[PDB]
Amino acid sequence: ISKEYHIDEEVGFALPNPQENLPDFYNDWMFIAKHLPDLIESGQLRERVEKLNMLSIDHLTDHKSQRLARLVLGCITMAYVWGKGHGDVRKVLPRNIAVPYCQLSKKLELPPILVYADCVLANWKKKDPNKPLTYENMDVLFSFRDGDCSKGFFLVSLLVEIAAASAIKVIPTVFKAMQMQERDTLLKALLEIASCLEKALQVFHQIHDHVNPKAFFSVLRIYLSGWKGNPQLSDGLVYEGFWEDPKEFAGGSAGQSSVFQCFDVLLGIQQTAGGGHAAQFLQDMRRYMPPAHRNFLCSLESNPSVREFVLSKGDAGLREAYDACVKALVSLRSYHLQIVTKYILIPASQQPGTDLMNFLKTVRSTTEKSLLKEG
Amino acid sequence: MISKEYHIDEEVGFALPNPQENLPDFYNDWMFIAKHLPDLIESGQLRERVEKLNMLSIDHLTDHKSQRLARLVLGCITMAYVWGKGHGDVRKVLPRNIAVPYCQLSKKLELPPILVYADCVLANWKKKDPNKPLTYENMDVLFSFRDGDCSKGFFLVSLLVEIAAASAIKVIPTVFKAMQMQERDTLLKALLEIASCLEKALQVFHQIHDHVNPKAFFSVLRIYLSGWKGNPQLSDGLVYEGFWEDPKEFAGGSAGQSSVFQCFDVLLGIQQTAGGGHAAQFLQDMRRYMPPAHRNFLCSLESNPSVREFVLSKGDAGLREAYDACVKALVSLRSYHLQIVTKYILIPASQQPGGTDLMNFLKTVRSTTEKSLLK
Ligand SMILES: CC[C@@H](NC(=O)c1ccc(Cl)cc1)[C@H]1[C@@H]2C[C@@H](Oc3ccnc4ccccc34)C[C@@H]21
Ligand SMILES: CC[C@@H](NC(=O)c1ccc(Cl)cc1)[C@H]1[C@@H]2C[C@@H](Oc3ccnc4ccccc34)C[C@@H]21
Repeated sequence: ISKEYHIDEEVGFALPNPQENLPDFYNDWMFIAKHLPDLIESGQLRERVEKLNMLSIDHLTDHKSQRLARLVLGCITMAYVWGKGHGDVRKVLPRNIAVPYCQLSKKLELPPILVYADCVLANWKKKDPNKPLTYENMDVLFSFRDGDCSKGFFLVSLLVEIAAASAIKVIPTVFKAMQMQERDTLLKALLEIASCLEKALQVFHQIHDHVNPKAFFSVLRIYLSGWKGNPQLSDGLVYEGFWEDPKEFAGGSAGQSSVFQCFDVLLGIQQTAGGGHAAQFLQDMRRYMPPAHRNFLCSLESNPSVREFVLSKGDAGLREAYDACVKALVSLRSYHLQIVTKYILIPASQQPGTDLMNFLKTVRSTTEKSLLKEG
Repeated sequence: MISKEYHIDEEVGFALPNPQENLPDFYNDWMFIAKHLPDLIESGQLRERVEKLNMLSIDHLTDHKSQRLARLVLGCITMAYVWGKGHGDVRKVLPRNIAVPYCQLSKKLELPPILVYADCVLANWKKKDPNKPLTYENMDVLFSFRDGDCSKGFFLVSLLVEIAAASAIKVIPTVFKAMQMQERDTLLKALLEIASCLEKALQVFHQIHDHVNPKAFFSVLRIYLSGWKGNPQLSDGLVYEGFWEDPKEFAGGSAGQSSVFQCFDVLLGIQQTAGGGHAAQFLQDMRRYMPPAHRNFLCSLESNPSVREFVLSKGDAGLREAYDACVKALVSLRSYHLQIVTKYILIPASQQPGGTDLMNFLKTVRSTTEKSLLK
């Protein structure tokens, strides 16, 4: 894989060893971002952001410091917009934060809202660098509220991204085997991908130890929410000093994960084909991924179809191995639907989530229908 | 210099070189209807003739050129059938005999089952005399809808603009090689060469006034190019009988489906698809209405390093001037397009007892182009 796609041998689409501290110049951003639970509870978040001077982004020289700054400002933005998460909202992001956040956003080519790539892919650290990438040796950099289970939700997502990284590095082998007409290597490679996505499902299981349904639904979900098709901000958000009209941007989503999409693309499971809402949504989320990763996806599409290759050969072993990859994705979707019932639907029904359920039902359905032989 | 997998011709660029006029005998029934659309629509014979067709297999369309002609054929028939005489009586259902093969062929070519720019411009032409050049006077379209519809003018002037732009497309490898090799003089020359062709392409655009009449365009041709995405006349889309039980929405023909309309923006790092705006949304969506080879090309352009960041980093007035000349030439093309939309859509509409949408789209594209100036 070309290093120009920003994919790591070890952590895959995750930003390897993200930067924790910014330059001292940015101490005022860092303070607020580091103390969102405390500032929100004390009712001083909106006051502190308003007392900020407009800082230059020019001292953010490298990619990682720029990415750290995006996480910092995106979390501050979510805290500023949503407040205590009980309906009192702001519809104007002040210039002192809005301007540099948008400057930095345009430069990195992400929209100025917190995305998956901020709060999962850049939002982590090893505790001891020598010790391996395990939950106990890891931690998130930023959270919204005390008891929000943001560490669990984000790190468990990150660990799935990492798990899937072992499959990602096999992708080159697949197209090379196709180009070379090397059937045995193709078979071996597809089995290895299947094996890696199976492992990734076991990593997904860890969620239950680190996230409870009430804390996620009643708190965390709120702070990840966006302002595209949201009654609370019908027309979107005003980035004072940068854009004159309010702009709409979608909130965080698993559809923003590149591993959530790349294996569908690999296997010719045409998730973005046809006019359907799920397809549209999945394509739209490419623009919420970093450009290099967005580029990885559409360049996978430009390569020849693994599916048509496999369909044409009259080779049961190849078909089995292709199906094993597909089956593994079905399993990941099914497990996700279970997680959506426990963490969204049930909590919702108790008060005096369905779109995500149906979205995932469609994604699972499309995945399952791309099997060559039934699972 | 440009890979053949991207289906770009050196002479005609994104246009299908030397398009096919006649399909196999097996499809004489498709061809009779398509070649006589003016007579069959006016006389109200069109719909019955389509209705009495037998469902032909797409297996006998062997080569890409014949496969593309067949789309041009079925696409026009589909618009005729849907819109009829263009007076408001429409068909919410496309019959299985035509719909099944059109959908099967569409899936095969990775295009949606609706007439697109690549059908009715890039594949809808012939030379009168092969020995004489690619000029309006030596050329003809293959299919029109109605008498007096100016489809010759509208389609061929679009094609000639595509062809004029082809001169610049072949310089794209020079640009990327020059960056990689750190060849400043080559890059300057290359950018100036690109700006020269886009300036030329603007003068080719001026011909539209000689061959196209506002009334005829607005009241006749525009109706046959309309699709069924966000259209009050088919609110749920069209039923493709036999293929889907539910009606699917698809957008009508558009300049945003032209690959040259998009590719130089990408080249020059103008982020027309950035932000969550409507114009950016549309341009991305229209990539899936381009032939997949051309869709891929735009994707590989995106994935290459930024010409804009290169010119900006270098601190070189000459390079900046040569880059700005390319941007200035794109601005002029959008400005000219807007004047045409005023003449051909806005004014006619004012006299009649989504022109504003197309104007706003173009205004957003022009604005974004202007903002990429360096001076
Ligand atoms: C708490 C965990 C949950 N996380 C989120 O939903 C999430 C949502 C918004 C944000 Cl801002 C951050 C995280 C879960 C991760 C891993 C999950 O992986 C996958 C699911 C389904 N299919 C797949 C096919 C291939 C590869 C991975 C897949 C998606 C997502
Ligand atoms: C009647 C002509 C007009 N045609 C159409 O709008 C048209 C619309 C729908 C269909 Cl089904 C067929 C044609 C015009 C062509 C060439 C026009 O080129 C360009 C405009 C603006 N900017 C540009 C920047 C770079 C390169 C080309 C550009 C676009 C479009």
